Amino acid sequence: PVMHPHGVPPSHRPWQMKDLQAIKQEVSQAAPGSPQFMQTIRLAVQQFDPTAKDLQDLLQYLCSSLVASLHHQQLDSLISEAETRGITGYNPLAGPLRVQANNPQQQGLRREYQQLWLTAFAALPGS
Repeated sequence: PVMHPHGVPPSHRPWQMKDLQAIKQEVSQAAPGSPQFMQTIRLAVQQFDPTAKDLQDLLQYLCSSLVASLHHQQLDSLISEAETRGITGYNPLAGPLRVQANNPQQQGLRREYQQLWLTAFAALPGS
């Protein structure tokens, strides 16, 4: 998660088990990508403002190995398409995209990465 308190520099902190547990229990048996699943995960992304790495960890914790593999493939395609368009806050001469999306200071890029990560669930059967 990225902590961005008012008027102080942002910083990354690791996921805490109690936070992950609450997300998993709220999702319960809702199919990945379903309206109930997305309603919960959208709120989790807002509350914890996760980096790209944090989102990989959340996907791995919440979903089966199969769903995670499908999501990985879909998001990789969406990222390639987004790079062709240009992405808010992404400088192609700086770090790898996913490194930049782990930089707490690059909030605009992280938020756009979050949107792509959420959108990748739409490719799954279920919804």
